[PDB]
This record gives sequence, structure tokens and C-alpha cells, in this order.
Amino acid sequence: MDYNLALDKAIQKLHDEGRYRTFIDIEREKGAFPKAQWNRPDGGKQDITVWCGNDYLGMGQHPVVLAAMHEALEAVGAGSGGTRNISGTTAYHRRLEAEIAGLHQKEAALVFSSAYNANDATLSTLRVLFPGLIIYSDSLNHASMIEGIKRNAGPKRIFRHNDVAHLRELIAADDPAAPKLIAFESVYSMDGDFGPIKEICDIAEEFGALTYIDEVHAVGMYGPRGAGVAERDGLMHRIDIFNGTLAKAYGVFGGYIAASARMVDAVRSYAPGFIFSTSLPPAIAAGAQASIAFLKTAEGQKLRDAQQMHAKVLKMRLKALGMPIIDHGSHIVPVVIGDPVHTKAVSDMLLSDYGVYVQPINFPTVPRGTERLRFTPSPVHDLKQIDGLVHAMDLLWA
Amino acid sequence: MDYNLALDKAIQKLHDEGRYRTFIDIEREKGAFPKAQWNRPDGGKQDITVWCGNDYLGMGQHPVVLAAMHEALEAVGAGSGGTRNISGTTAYHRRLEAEIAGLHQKEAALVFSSAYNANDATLSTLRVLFPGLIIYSDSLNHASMIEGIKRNAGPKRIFRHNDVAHLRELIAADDPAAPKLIAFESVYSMDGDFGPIKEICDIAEEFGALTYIDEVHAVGMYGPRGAGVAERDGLMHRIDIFNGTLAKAYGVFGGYIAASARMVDAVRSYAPGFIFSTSLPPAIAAGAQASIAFLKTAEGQKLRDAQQMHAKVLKMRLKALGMPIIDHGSHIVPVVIGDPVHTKAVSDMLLSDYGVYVQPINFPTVPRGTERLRFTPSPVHDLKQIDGLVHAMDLL
Ligand SMILES: Cc1ncc(COP(=O)(O)O)c(CNCC(=O)O)c1O
Ligand SMILES: Cc1ncc(COP(=O)(O)O)c(CNCC(=O)O)c1O
Repeated sequence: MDYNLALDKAIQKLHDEGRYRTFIDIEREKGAFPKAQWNRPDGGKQDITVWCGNDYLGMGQHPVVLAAMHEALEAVGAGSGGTRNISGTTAYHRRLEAEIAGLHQKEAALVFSSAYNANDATLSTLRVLFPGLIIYSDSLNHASMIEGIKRNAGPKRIFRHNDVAHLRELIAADDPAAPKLIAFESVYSMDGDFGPIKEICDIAEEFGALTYIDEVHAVGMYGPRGAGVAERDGLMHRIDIFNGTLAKAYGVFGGYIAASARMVDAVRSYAPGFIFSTSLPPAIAAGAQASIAFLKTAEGQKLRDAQQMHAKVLKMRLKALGMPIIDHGSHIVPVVIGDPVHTKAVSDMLLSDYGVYVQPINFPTVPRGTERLRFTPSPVHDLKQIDGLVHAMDLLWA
Repeated sequence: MDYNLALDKAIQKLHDEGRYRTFIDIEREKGAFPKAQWNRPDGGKQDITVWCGNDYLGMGQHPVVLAAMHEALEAVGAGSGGTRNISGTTAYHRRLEAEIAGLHQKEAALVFSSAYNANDATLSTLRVLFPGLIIYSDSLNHASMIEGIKRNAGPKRIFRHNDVAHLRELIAADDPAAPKLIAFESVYSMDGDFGPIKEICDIAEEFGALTYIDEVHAVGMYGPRGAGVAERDGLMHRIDIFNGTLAKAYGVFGGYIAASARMVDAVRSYAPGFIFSTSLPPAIAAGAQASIAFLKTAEGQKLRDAQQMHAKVLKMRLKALGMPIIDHGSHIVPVVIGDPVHTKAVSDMLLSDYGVYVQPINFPTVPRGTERLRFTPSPVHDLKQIDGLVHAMDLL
């Protein structure tokens, strides 16, 4: 065997599929989002506008977030210095968990290094807590969820994206005594569409299944307090477990689940992914807590209203140019190119000629043949760079 | 069908084995480590001394670490705002990766949210890159590694802890054409013992296997530049992949792997655990980079020398009291109680009566019947506090 040969092959394979990814090295200018310095491969520096980021509401530069982080650094230092069990549980962490519990109106919450870890650990550990559990998973569920669901051996059923009738057909065919869980997303990251929360809850209630919703692309942005789509539709009480991130609209890092005291205490107690890893830096927890707290206020609601507005304006302007934009009514604005190489070519031109950064999105992030640009207008994308983006797209489709 | 009934069952089972864990709520006093405020369950506040933390060298309060973190917050904000692919690759990450590569003298490095993620993602993704891979794993490998090894279906072979002859017997039995990888640790977290790097590398070279070493409890602390035990024994060139953390001796958060550019580029390109998660906050990256850079200098060497010294003094003083301490020559100082309930009882008393915090360690962190206290003397545990601790133990 030559390990080096096999590596080469593995990499070659990416180039052959047109899906080898080049990262763009940037430094966002705090206080001037969405401006960033792009560190070009030739050693030069160029001002660009970030159009694809997930700091959806500009919270990453918010003074109340940054103040709380500076404070915590000075009070307790750089990290926790331990796992939750061995000296890594601090007030910042439980203050954060209580903030999150409140958000989702749940008894408890549990913080992980990332929402990825939260899904992976929780979904796999649930198989252990509920012997013979059957997990029903939306075909476009995020990788973190897929990974959690398959991690431990056990029955899984994949239902066609947003297809509640297929869901019913699958669930009704299975052993009615077996514990069941349905896992889906409120907002799907790449299509920008909504999961049918009500219909799924109705099915879960009819068949005695647990509901597990990933609201990673909704928290901070939907509902009167930024608790997500289930809050918007008045459905939070119908959801057994929430999964969210602190890294996107909340502007910081980390993730969580929110659920009853029982569910949390059990996950907390049996999930290797939670037990065996250093807890989040207290500064990270301080920032995220401040972010959530802020987004619950009417001042946070202004940021949401502004976001929605800018998304509507961007979609209008792009349709007005005759462009391949799919509109499912969310803040995500995908423009489908359908080819991994041509997507990178359009992205490359936007970056270098117009200072427009929108990463080309390919497999495995989206299905092959659906490679796309994915715009994320935020409160800080004013009615003038929208103007700057559109003009560049127009100049470019010549 | 009845979900809560299952939950109460799973929880009870923890109380029944005595292994139900109560967390201790603390706030470390920056600039005064190892002092911390303990937030007692009754609402009171009490000054305590942290004796079980993993901020092994006090880097979590180091001014160069904190300065780099404050700077980054002001320059770029709270988080990256994206995955490495979608806007979260920054200069801070790239400089941090170069710093690590340099530490292990490797072509490349890759940063993950944690060393846990790095092990899990890497070990499981290697099965995909090397079809039919057989992984040989030390029986006391960390959970993160076990989890990475089992995640994807595929052949695994568990060798008796530190038993190189069992390793040989296993590997010689297997198909000689199959790709092989041996996964072990340089310093084992709970026993505080060293893995036999040279003997494992010899076996790996004889049978054409990859070597994967987890140096999580060694980086920053061993070798003339803090690169770990392999650096200390002059063996880094013989290790295919390094796994390390930025959250322990380095004082911050996150983890990584270090290997050749092709090895890194393939892991990066294939591992869902790397692709689908937000990149580390630039401030975290800045701090860790400053921490690694600092620990490579002669000034860092002073912190290591001091740590080793304090560990030796603690071990001496504990044996001089007749105590169940196992000494494998590392900075970790475990005192074996052997029972989960009595271990918590001793720990409780040390906290409440003496202001000594040392979490009681039980299953699944260590095998049942080997429950213990695990002391971690650092540069900041001056001869005064060591003297304080031993006196406290004695009277108990
Ligand atoms: C050997 C080993 N490897 C990896 C990890 C994962 O490190 P992260 O904190 O970067 O996720 C740990 C943490 N084990 C916890 C402890 O030391 O008690 C460990 O002990
Ligand atoms: C639906 C979904 N769920 C979970 C995560 C994981 O979140 P963390 O970064 O906090 O681990 C992501 C990130 N995927 C980023 C994206 O698709 O834009 C996601 O898109």
C-alpha cells in the first residue's frame, strides 16, 4: 500500500468532480461590517463586501456583545480550563443555559462546543436512552443531524424533503410500540425554505413520536423574541427538543439543545460528546448570553425587521434582472448556477472585479447539479451596497 | 411509547452506581490563578484553590494571550460568522495553523472546534480515505478516539494498554496488504503514564502502518519547544499524524491535527465534522497562536521546568504521608480511592473544609474500581500552596 498514492487519488477525485474547495482568507472590519479585508493569494490586500456570511444580524460587532466578552476575559481569563465535570462549569455557562431555556420556554438547556456537536451527540445518545428508537429524518437534514442519526447503529427512515405524506406512510408502516423521533429543520440552509412544523407536530402527536427541530438558521431571526419559526407560528410547546447555534445570528460561537430537565440531565449524563470535551470559554458564553438577551428586546426586533426588509429588496432586484433566484420567503437568497466549475468562475469574478464575496457552494453542501451562490443580506447591508451588488451581477451576465 | 419513564430509568441507574456527577460552579480569578470563587449550591461565595484544572501552565491568564484576544475582538469581532468554506477562513486561523505545523515540524495543520472533534473526524474520515483500514487502538485511548474509530463501520483491534507485544501479535495476524493505522497517546490523562512511542513507531515501520498520536496532555509541556513527548524523545519525524488541543497547557480552546499537506488537505476535504461547523472565533485563534508561540521560547521553558518541579515536590510529599499515589513520572498526580462514593466524600470534604477543589473522577472517565482524585500542579501552585495541600490531605 502507498498511503500517499491513495491520498492523491482522493484529492484528484475532487478536482475531477469540480468540487475542490479554495478558501478565501478574510478579516472582517469590526464596526464596519459587512466590510472586510481580503488577503489575496498574491500577498495583496483588498477591501471587499461580505455577502455570504452567517453573522446574519451583525451581532459579531455589537458593542454589548463585545463589552461582555472583554469583561469576562478580564474577570476569569481565556478559557474554562476543564470539561463541565472537571472545573469547566462556570456561572457564565449556566447563566447562558438559563437564557437559552427561557428563549425556547423550556425547563433546561445544554451548551456544546457547536450546534454540530449538539446534533451529533444528542441524536446518537437518544438511541441509547430509548432502546429501539426509530428516527425519521428529512432528506435534506444538515450533515450534523445525518451523522448523529447514523452514528450508533439503529433504524432510520428518510422522508422526501418537506413531504409530510411520505412521513406518514413511513411511520404508519413501523411497529407502533417502538419509540419514535422525527428530526427536521425550521429553515433549510441552502434552499432557504421552511419545514412544515405544524404538520409534523400533528403527525408526531398522532403516532406518539418525539419532535426534534434544528432552528440553527432561525434563532435570533424569527419570532417576536428571536426564538425561531416555532415561536413565530406559536408552536414551541409542541416541540420536544430544540437545537440551535450561538454562532450565526447570535454572532458568537457554540451551540445547544433545549428541552425538559429530564431530557437535558440524561443527555448531559450519557453523551460522550458533552462529557469528554473542554467547556466553551467563559468569554464566548458571556457574549452569546448578551446576544440572546439583546435579541429578545424590541431593539432586537428592529434588526429582524431590517433583515427581512433587505432580503425582500434584494430578491425583488434580482428577479428584476431575470436571474435564477429561488424564493421561499426567508432571509436566505440562493442563486442556482447548477455547475460547480461555472459557480466558482462567477464567484471568482465577483470577488476580484467588484469586491463582492459570495463563496461558490457545491457538493456535499448541496446536491450535485444544484451548485449555487448564497446571499445573506443583513441589517448592515444597506440600500447602497445592495445597489453595489446588483450592478456587478448585471455587468457580469453580459 | 412512554418517554419520561425511560428517562427516569437512565438517570436512576447513575445514582445506583454512585457515578452521578454533581458539577461545581467556579470562577477563576484572572491574574491570581489558581485562586477561584466557588459558587456554592446554597448561594454563598467562597475562595478556593483549583487543584484539578487542565490550564496546566497558567496560560489562561497570561498577558500575551489576553492581549492578543482583546486585540482580535476589536479588529474583527466576536466570531468568524461562518464555516471555513463560507466566510469563516481568516488570517488568524491560517497563522494559527502555520504555528502548529511549525510546532510539530509538519507541512500542514488543521484546526477544529476541539481536540475531541479533531480525533473523531480524523479517525473516522481516514477509514473513507483508506478503504479497508484496520485501526489498532490502545485499550485506554481517550473517548474521542474510541468514538472516531467506531463511528464508521470497519476493522478495529484493541491492544492491552502500553502492551507492544500484544500490538505485534494483533498486527502480524492481519492481512499484510490491508492499510493499517496505530492510534495511541503520549501521556494518558488519568494514570499519568507515557505511551511507548519508539516501540510503536518500530512496529509501524516494520508492518507499513500509519502512526496517530494524541499529545493532548503533553503539548506545551514536553520537549524543548513544548511540541510534546515525541519532541522530547526526538521522534516527531516518525509520527504520521499529531492530534493536540489548544484548551489545556495552551490555555485557550480548540484542537487540531498536524500531518503532511496531502493528509491535511484530504481530511479537510472529506470530514463532515470539519466542513459543516462554524470556524473558531478569531479571538480564540489569536490567543492560542500567542500561547504556542510563547511556549516555544526559553521563557516558556521556564514554565515547564517549574511545572515538573512542582509535580515532583507534590509526589514526594504525598508519598511521605503514606498515600495511594501512582507515579509514572509525569505532571499528573493521581490518588486512587477505588470507590465512586468514597471518592466524592473525600472531594466534598476537601472543598468545604479546606478550600481545595479536586473533582472526584469516576466511570466512564476511568475504569470502575479505579475512581480517583487527580491533582494537576502548575507553575502557579507555589511551594506555599503545595505545602497547604499536603497538610490538608494529612489531617484527612
Ligand atoms: C487524551 C485526550 N484527548 C483529547 C481530549 C479532547 O480535548 P478537547 O478539550 O480539546 O475537546 C481530552 C479531554 N479529556 C478531558 C480531560 O482531560 O479530563 C483528552 O484527555
Ligand atoms: C442546519 C444547520 N445545523 C447545524 C449547523 C452547525 O452549526 P454550528 O456552526 O454552530 O456547529 C449548521 C452549520 N452549517 C453552516 C451553513 O450551512 O451555512 C447548519 O447549517
